[PDB]
Amino acid sequence: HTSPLLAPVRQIHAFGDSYSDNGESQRLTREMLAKGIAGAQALPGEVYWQGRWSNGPTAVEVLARQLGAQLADHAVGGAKSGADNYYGWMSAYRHTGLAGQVDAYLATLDGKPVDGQALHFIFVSANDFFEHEDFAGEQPLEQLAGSSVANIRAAVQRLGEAGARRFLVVSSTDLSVVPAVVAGNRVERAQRYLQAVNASLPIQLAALRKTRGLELSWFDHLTFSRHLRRNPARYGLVELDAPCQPTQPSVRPACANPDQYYFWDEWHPTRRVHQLAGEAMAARYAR
Repeated sequence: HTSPLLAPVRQIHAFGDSYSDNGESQRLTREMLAKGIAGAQALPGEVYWQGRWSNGPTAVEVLARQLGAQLADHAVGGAKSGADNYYGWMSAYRHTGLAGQVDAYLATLDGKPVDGQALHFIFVSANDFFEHEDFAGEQPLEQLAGSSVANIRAAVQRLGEAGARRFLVVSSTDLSVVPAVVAGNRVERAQRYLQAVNASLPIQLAALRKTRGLELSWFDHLTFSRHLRRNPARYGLVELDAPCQPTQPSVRPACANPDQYYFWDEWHPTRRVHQLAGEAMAARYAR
């Protein structure tokens, strides 16, 4: 039997990576290019919709629309669970990982109170994995997962300490079906990493929830994606594995029917999957 719905939400503060970013990596990289910072590149790029790493709004944007909430989206494409970003060249300019986004949010508050009604949405860890695999991290994956789990738990603790009361923490996504991961022959490594994160993190967050009297909801994005991919026609999906918009090794023409595709590029879901994700996230809350 389902539980009672959670109380309504009128403000979201979102923290995370390219699965949430609604314009920050574009703002920041435009700024860094204006200033000639070393190694700066225009992100996300020309084949993306309005600075999102997709062809439409991210899940958290749809969540906020569903719930009737305003959204302050702090997420930065590339963000890791710690201080920094998949893009190493950002570090000298700004710490845009989850820990840096939390630092910057608390610094903006003047010492002024956290909104105890706002939902603090956290969705990160993919880039921990992508950076480890793309640049030959040597940390065993089990230790990398441990680090991601500790980093997310510390972010919840630090936001809670400052006065946050309501959380929604997204699990790892199914990195094992990401087209870049398939092409790198890294399906088993992604499986092992995401299973470790998703087994450990909810145990840690529930202990924190209880200690600090928080409301903290866990969104299992792996169960979400497995249900969609097992029954694609129910949602109007046709192509689960090919990127609609290939970028590697070069940019090719977008597919004719993007709403029938799971993946936009080699890492990111399409607007359709973000819409279904945001609707699924919204299901635990009253409007």
